[PDB]
Amino acid sequence: SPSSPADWAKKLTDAVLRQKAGETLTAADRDFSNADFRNITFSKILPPSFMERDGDIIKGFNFSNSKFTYSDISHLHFDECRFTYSTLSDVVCSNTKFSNSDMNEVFLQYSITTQQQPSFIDTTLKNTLIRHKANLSGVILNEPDNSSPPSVSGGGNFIRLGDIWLQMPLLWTENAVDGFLNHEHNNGKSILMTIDSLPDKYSQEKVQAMEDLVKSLRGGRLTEACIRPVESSLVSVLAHPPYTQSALISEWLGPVQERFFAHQCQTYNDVPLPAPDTYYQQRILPVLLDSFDRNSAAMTTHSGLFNQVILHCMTGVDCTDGTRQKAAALYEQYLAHPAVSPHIHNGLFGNYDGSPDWTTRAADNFLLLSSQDSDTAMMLSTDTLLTMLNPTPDTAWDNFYLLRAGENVSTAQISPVELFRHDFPVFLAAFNQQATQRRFGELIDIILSTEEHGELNQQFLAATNQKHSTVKLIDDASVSRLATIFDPLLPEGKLSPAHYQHILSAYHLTDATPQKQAETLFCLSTAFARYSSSAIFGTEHDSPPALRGYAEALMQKAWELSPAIFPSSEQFTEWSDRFHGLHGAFTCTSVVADSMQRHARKYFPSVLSSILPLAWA
Repeated sequence: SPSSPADWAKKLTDAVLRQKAGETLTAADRDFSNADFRNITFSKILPPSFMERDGDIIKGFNFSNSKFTYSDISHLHFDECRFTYSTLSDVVCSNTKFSNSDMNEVFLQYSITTQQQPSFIDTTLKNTLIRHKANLSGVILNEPDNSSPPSVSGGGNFIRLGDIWLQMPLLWTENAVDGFLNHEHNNGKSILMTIDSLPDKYSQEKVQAMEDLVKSLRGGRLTEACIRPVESSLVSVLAHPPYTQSALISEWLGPVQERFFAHQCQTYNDVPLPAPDTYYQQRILPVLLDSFDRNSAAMTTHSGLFNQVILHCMTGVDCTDGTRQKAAALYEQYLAHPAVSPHIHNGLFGNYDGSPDWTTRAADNFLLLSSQDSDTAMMLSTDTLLTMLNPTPDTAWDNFYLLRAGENVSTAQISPVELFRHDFPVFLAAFNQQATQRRFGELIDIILSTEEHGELNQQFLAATNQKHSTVKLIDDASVSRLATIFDPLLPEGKLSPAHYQHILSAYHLTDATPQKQAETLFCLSTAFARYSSSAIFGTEHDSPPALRGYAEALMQKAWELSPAIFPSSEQFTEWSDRFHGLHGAFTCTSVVADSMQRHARKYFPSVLSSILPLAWA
């Protein structure tokens, strides 16, 4: 006795149902101390107004020392509330909002199943254990005491974020690194982003918390391979002030940033960078500038990467003016480099004086160096350079002035694609990939009825234009869409042969060989796996069913052809499962999609690059 949460749920319901009906609840009426809420799905016992944007709030309630555990307060918004001494461990709080509240001495280690990320506005979290991924842009920090780091049955030591406790791992496994540091693999959710989110004013409680973390890494062993998956994630946050002014963070970052750069010069010097989204534009471009700044040699001997980085800094819509200025500056270097000097001509380049005219994109503002003959060069304008980089169905190529070295050299006898060959590898890749993005483009239309589901027919194509998609297709209106779209494309489980017939022809290869045919639509499966995984159309624990159906359909119809190309009879079964839930329900299909593609780039990798959007490679 007394009774279950089923009691308190009903009690709460009315309290707010009346609170919203106008009644200014007595304090006694809204005192819910020691309230049992475990396994309560508030979504099922409150009106929808309480979990929508506009928002009905839960104001003035006192849940001091209460139990939510396996509870679900996702999308709810608590205001002027006291949780002090309450546990919230294993609570699914997808996008929950706590404001003007007292959440002190609470155990806020919410369920990993949480999607969005809880946020705390003008709320205190004194001596409380939180997961290292809350939105704390409105959190109140007060000088810490001493007390005791909780703890319980978990893992490693604790560090303070002001008066907030955060729990380190027991040991930096590859998985530890991922859940903690890799916000790029987890829709912007890492311990990095978390402590970086505090108001630009708590700037020593932060630098502190980083330094502390950084230590627990310095104290870990972390082979140059543990940190490779996150070189970017890390450098996205700590290669910026206020962290640039530690000594630790600054010193520890050193190698990591160098490794970052080098890796980029290898990967993207002969190859197009996916048109930078708003994060890349704000957190990566600055860093590449810094690295080019500190390595003036690279500006020339990685002309490929450099130019790209500049164009993008100066075209990106979300680029801090600082970036735009530093990028303009660094180009002035380049443009005065003795390797480049000769190619620049007053009355020809940029503003006819010797610099670019950054005021009009029609201006011949770029001079790329050849990767073979340092004395041959291409001059072209911001507009044409953007389209040659991330092309379009009908993007012209023959649209530049060749310089050697010496004035304009006549085209109309030069095959631009044989020019890109060794002189300008970037465009080769762009042109080459544009050809492969067209066939796969056809399939997208064969299955999303040209202009019916025309909204989704485009959402799908847009996702192929870089590694991470901010938009996700998992709801109720969204799950219905695709199950009505793929269901008929696969009568009773497998691959409708009248559709295997479509995709026979529309990849310019009906009859060839089962060994190649298997590899072909295997890749197509690792393509649709990627579609349904995290980082694209699903979150780390919720992948579109139908997209996993179509994906499983494809590798099943790859097993009958040449199963000898696969890894094992264990793997097909191991994978073909996953697409259905016999195997947990987390790390998404980001394992299936990642591993299937990994077993491609080895054993038969030529086919991976002909179907697989460049951005997903």
